[PDB]
Amino acid sequence: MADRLIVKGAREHNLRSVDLDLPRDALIVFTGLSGSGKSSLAFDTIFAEGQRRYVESLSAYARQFLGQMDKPDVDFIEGLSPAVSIDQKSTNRNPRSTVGTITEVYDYLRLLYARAGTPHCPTCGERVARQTPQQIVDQVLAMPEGTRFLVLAPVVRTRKGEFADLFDKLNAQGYSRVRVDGVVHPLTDPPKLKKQEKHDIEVVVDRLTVKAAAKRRLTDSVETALNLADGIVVLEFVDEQRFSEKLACPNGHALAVDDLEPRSFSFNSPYGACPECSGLGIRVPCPVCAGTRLKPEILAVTLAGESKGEHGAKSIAEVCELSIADCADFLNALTLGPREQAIAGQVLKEIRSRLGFLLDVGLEYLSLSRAAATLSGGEAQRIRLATQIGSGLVGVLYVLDEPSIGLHQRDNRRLIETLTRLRDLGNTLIVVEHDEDTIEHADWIVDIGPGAGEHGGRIVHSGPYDELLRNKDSITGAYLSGRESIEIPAIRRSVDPRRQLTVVGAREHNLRGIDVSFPLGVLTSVTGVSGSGKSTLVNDILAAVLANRLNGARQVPGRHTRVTGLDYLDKLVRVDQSPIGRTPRSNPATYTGVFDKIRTLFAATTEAKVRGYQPGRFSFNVKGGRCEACTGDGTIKIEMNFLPDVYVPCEVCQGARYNRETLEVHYKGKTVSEVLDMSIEEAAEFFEPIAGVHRYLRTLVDVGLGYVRLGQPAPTLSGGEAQRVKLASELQKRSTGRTVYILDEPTTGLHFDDIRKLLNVINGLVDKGNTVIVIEHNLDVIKTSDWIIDLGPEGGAGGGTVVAQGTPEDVAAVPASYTGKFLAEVV
Amino acid sequence: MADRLIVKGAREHNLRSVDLDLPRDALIVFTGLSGSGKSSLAFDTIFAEGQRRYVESLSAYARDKPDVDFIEGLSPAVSIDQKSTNRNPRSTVGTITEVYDYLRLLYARAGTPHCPDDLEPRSFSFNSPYGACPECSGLGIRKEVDPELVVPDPDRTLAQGAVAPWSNGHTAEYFTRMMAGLGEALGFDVDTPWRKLPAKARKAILEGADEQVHYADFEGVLAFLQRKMSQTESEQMKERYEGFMRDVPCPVCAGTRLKPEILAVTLAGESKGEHGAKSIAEVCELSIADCADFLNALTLGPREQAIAGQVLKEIRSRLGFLLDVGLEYLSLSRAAATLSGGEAQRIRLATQIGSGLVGVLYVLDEPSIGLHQRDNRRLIETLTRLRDLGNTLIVVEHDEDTIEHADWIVDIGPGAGEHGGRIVHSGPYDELLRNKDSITGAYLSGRESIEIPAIRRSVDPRRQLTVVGAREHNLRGIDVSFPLGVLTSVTGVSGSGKSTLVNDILAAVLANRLNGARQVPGRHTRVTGLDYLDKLVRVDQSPIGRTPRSNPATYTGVFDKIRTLFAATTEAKVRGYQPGRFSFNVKGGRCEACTGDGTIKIEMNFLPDVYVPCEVCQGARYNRETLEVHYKGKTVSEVLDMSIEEAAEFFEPIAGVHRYLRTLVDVGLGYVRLGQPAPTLSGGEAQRVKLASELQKRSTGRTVYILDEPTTGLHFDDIRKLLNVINGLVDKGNTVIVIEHNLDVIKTSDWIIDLGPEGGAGGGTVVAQGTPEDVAAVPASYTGKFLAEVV
DNA sequence: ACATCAGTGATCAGTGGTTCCGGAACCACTGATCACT
DNA sequence: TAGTCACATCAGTGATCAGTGGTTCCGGAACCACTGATCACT
Ligand SMILES: Nc1ncnc2c1ncn2[C@@H]1O[C@H](COP(=O)(O)OP(=O)(O)O)[C@@H](O)[C@H]1O
Ligand SMILES: Nc1ncnc2c1ncn2[C@@H]1O[C@H](COP(=O)(O)OP(=O)(O)O)[C@@H](O)[C@H]1O
Ligand SMILES: [Zn+2]
Ligand SMILES: [Zn+2]
Ligand SMILES: [Zn+2]
Ligand SMILES: [Zn+2]
Ligand SMILES: [Zn+2]
Repeated sequence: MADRLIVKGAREHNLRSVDLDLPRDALIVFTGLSGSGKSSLAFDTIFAEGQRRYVESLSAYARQFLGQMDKPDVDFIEGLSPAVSIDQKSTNRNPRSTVGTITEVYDYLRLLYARAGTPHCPTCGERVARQTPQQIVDQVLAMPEGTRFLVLAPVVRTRKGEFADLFDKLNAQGYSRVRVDGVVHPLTDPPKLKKQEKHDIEVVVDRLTVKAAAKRRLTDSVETALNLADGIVVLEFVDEQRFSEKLACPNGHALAVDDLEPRSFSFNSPYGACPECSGLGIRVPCPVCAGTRLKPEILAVTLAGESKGEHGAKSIAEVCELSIADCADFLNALTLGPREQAIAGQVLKEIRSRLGFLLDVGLEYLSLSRAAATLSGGEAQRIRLATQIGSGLVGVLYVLDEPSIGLHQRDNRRLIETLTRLRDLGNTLIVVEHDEDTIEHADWIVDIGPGAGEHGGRIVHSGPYDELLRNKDSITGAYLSGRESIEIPAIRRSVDPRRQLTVVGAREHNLRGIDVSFPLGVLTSVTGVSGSGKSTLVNDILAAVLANRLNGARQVPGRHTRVTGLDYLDKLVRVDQSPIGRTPRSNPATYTGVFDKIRTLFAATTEAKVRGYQPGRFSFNVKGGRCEACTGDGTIKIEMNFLPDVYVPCEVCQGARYNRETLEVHYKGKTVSEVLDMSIEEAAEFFEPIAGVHRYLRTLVDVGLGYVRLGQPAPTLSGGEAQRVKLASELQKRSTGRTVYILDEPTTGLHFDDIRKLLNVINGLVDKGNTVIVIEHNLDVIKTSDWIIDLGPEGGAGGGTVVAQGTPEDVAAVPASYTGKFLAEVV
Repeated sequence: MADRLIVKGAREHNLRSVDLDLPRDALIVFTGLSGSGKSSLAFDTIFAEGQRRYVESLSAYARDKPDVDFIEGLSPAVSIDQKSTNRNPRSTVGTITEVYDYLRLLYARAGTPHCPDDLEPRSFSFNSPYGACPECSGLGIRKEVDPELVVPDPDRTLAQGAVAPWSNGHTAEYFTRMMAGLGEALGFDVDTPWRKLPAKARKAILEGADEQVHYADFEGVLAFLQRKMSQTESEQMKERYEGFMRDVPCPVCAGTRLKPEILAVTLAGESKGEHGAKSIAEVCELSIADCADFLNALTLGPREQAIAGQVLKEIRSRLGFLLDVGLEYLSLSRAAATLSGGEAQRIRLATQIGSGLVGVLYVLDEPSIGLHQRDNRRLIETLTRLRDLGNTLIVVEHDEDTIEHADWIVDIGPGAGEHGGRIVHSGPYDELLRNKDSITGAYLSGRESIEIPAIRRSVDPRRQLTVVGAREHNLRGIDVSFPLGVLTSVTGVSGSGKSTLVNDILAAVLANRLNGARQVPGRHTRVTGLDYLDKLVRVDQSPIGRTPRSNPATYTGVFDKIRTLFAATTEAKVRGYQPGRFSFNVKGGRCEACTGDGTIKIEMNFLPDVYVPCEVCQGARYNRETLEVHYKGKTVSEVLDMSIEEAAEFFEPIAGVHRYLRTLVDVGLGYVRLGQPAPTLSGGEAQRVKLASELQKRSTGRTVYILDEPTTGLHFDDIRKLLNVINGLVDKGNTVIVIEHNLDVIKTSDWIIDLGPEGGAGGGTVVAQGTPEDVAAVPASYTGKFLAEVV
């Protein structure tokens, strides 16, 4: 029938026509190593194929995307369904759109602020309402019964001019009544008029007081005035009342919002955009934002009536500041009106379903106004997880990245249950996740890339994960199932009371002003369920202050009082998964610092001696070293008439960003193109006489960059490998023990073996007399560190405090943190 | 394991809170009536919600309100309908179906550089210029410019301007200033009429000049037209500006779009066919059928056949799917410029069955449109195999063959109009047989049926139309007879070119000679018999009105009659205001709260609006001021309210309104609300409206009606009502000729002209004609064979 | 007792964006009037 | 085979306007100045 999915012919990088058939509508995992090929095998190729198939079948634009995107690197793919990529691929990074808009609830914010918010004009606080003639005619009831008035049709309001001809025309129609400059005369015998003299021409139409059931004559003259007077009349207390119709404000005033319309409060749209920031929120905030990312008129004046929950009186910015939980609980129960209930029931249902899935993932501490940059990858990953589990399309295919980033252990287990829900839905699941518990908890597991780099990409194991245990060759299989594992260091480097960096007064956001101490020169790790605070505790305060002081920057100090520890460190250098550089001038080889070295060595070639090639001339940055047509990229770009772009290798450059003149020099029997393209593995093997570069390259190989090549582009390598090369380079940069620095979650996409390799690397960094604090939720980071601090019992409400600051074994003994609980479980 | 798809609470128009389950990994058919909601459910709600689901699951890009409580057992929905098609011909059929790409891979595996290797699928893809001819870059037609179209009237001064961008608005004044700059730069006078201008001066005008001239540099209307589509937003503007680009295929490869030298050298080794030197220019020109035939047999050497065999099998399978579709006679070089709705439906069906996605939903429409019955039989086999791929197939098709061949059937809209939109059957269709309330089942069981008329309107050879010398394309100068004064009908196999004959030759000539049309007559030496006719009328499924502004009253013209009727009230007299006052599209009487539209409408792009009665209206779509008149005890709102049949039983002693309502009652679809928006009326309903309107024009029958295949939009009973309409017309003297794949319709038509010995270019001549029985006795038509096995 | 690789740093020597410019006028489609007869 | 006879209007019929739908369209190089190396020195 339809119960299995087959892929055949995965031939790319280390993948060698790798193939596999699996049971559709089950839970399946993809394991292996870093760079083992699973990344592209699952995301780049299989997801590309499925999405391309569905978009071509349906009418997505031209049914296409990237012109078939990648060519099919599978001899045959069968039994498929439209793939769904649950990945950290991308999000909404627009500064105009904050997480409030990204959460598909800015529309609902505007919906509520339209009518629930104060529907009143800013100028006079009068309920914004539009012009109507029916109210004009019905206003006769408002004016007391029997009170004299006049049927005054303002035909020509205040427009002065000698208009005896107009008098004659009005007679030609036939009314016999008129009033000019507020004085009545008969059209039969009107007064004289001059252009200089002001003439307020409101023609009397009929003789009437407030009578009973006089609507016949009333309407007769009244719609007449609504045309002649053009919509306006007055019933004065001639014995006051004005029978006028005005749009927007009833009094003809301007409005912050022209009416009760949600888009009026959309600064991403020009409705709410400031004159001086255009929705960006900057000029230093623009003078008309002052913290609120909205126009001051459209901040609260026309929308202060949001009676959400209790005491509800909110500005658009106020709801923005309402955290996830704050706004969700506010909207859980609120009384704004029956029509509002009818037209916002869908609003409540969408929001509550979204929040239920958000809790199913365990994500509330983020705020509606919280900067989208706070997305930790795992955050947006969980956003999409909730979206797709709520979608409920049964049988759809779903390929998962690793969402554990920014998550706790048993929280991740509960999320694993969340996905097993989708498995039970009949949906097909292919997984990728370093969490062990995720492993051993799937209907099927396929381990790949027996070797990590280009050398290994085959499916070393393919079974119920039992064949992973039976598959000893799978190094990751051995690491996970227990054939081998990382080890706890015998010695936890003792505290250093003298040189200790201690933050005091840290109350930024969730933080409760607690003070946190950290020894310097000995390894340390920080723990806490995501949302606890450590992230901004360091970034916004510790790292921010230390960096802008030691290096004289202007970073945000954060909410803190003081930070001791500066005197013990020569400087701070924040280092994280970031790349080396987006520009073409930034490439592995060039930006690793070996650029000038290779340039000089190539100048030292025998040919370069008989050629006089300057080292800077061996740079593509200068024109001499590069092909000017390529501008330093060694390729030809080809765009044509409304057709996709193509690229070709440049011939003079030979694809090396170095014209043939530069490439002719063949340092050590190798041109610049060669000494770029060869792998980092053979680079460490090579340059043996060159002490510095050889040490750098072998350090890179130890970090595990052998299969990568020095000549690769910067974009071609992941941020994890970028930090790998950065740590390898800084390894030989005279640490002196005082370069105590900071680090983020490094466990991203690392197999246990390379995890332990980097563990040894950081052990060396610590033995250098230094400490690079690490923000890692993982267990082994703590189990190997020698000082540990947990941000309160749990995240958010738990966070902003400390439960065990001291030794890793101290926190292990401490059960106040689940981190210490799992430590007690294992060491 | 949940293997069934359930819908819960579909509410729209006559359809209301529809709940039902279907078996997944099965095949589903739909039945009912026009406007009955069967189509609205199958596509307008089911696939509507499915596409909503996949846009909320659009994992790429930035990711309406289906009026349904819930859905369960869902799968991604695929739309397959005569409507779901586009007008982009550049992507020829081969490229669109991707057949081309796998042939390119085959030829890549067929490395044969010939005496004067180098074979990858990219090098064969004329779509992009690795292989595409150097001159045209694989473009079907050279984008030249027509001097006559650019300048229709040379007598006018160049300053006055002939091209559209030179005429309207401040934009036109800018364009005229740039043209004056071009004149003062190049050296052509700006005010000299093209007639008085030198020919080289006109060519320089149309090619512009270099340099920037006020400043703005222009190089004639060659590339600004190409930029206009990019600049403009709506597709209408770009289509307007693309219409008049001369199409002159490049002679260097003469339509065989690829480098003529490369196709002969790099890949002449292809022995695809009679062991001939199959160049890929030839491959491109090869029709679907012929190209498949020579792709079946070909020797390229042991290595090449070994490394290309799998792609050949893939080609055979997908082209077998296309053959079951029946568009094998269509040629690969064919584009979609003249593509038909049924042809596009077939194209999508073949492409998305070749894609071979298992466990994916498909909503489908009438496959029989522009398809022979045996062809649709093999197509039903194709769809049954598609179902064997574990694919759900929601379908709507009146044709019985598709019916009674699905794992499940659902009949909807027991009534057709607003009254009926609910579910009258859902099951294995055996309980459809049990379900006697199903009108489709009643027709199936013979409760209602149609056949030949008791007598065929006698054909007079004297008063006959004739089409001699019609050779346009598939045609070969055939002289064809058409009885006049009676109902003849054009018939034959699908794609047989009889349509093109009609539209380009028959209809074209008749319209330009009688109705004053100025369209191209194709290629015909002459036509005769116009002396027996006065003015033709070509009618099809097109909707009568695309806006709610127009309504049954406005179209029928009875609207002003009823307005005057209301003016006849004594209250109307005393108020002293015109029938236009009583109108609903009139400024004065239209309440500003709705512009007299009844409910109040305001909405943004994201989600649809909701109807809300207005204080003035309460659904009255009027103003009480006007409604105060109650002519014959009825307000204007009430009069516009009661639908056609109730109005018909009303207005009895009146005359013109009586004729209108009698026409509509005879039509029998009077259920339609008098104020029912034209947009809320199906194409078949609009067709019935059009035939009713023409039924009230006293043409004496001298006129002749030509018609498309109208099965769509008309149920069996709707077709019977239309048959009665045409019967009355022809008894009034009218002539008729209809393209139609329905045996009953043609057997009812008193004469048949069946053209086409073979589909496509194999047709182009009368294979038989005469009474339906006469044409049947001649098996030269397959439709004739069918009219023979019947009767 | 150097080391040719070290070691970064503000300016200076290449990059880095951003765009105005708000609309009615004008013209094509069909309705209705508007005769008109 | 002949001059007077005198008791308006449905329904075309479309022109023709005269409203509605939509048009549409340009100039881009400048302007604001901002931003990653390279010797320099240590
Ligand atoms: N931009 C911000 N706006 C508001 N609150 C923030 C912001 N950044 C951080 N926070 C606060 O810091 C906490 C972040 O916790 P986090 O450090 O991610 O947990 P962990 O310490 O487990 O990594 C949240 O509780 C939040 O209230
Ligand atoms: N101008 C034209 N462009 C393309 N094809 C044409 C043209 N004129 C005639 N034909 C031919 O006429 C055929 C059209 O078939 P058609 O008449 O729609 O089928 P049927 O005979 O069933 O109505 C095409 O197959 C084509 O060979
Ligand atoms: Zn006001
Ligand atoms: Zn602002
Ligand atoms: Zn180059
Ligand atoms: Zn060509
Ligand atoms: Zn209204």
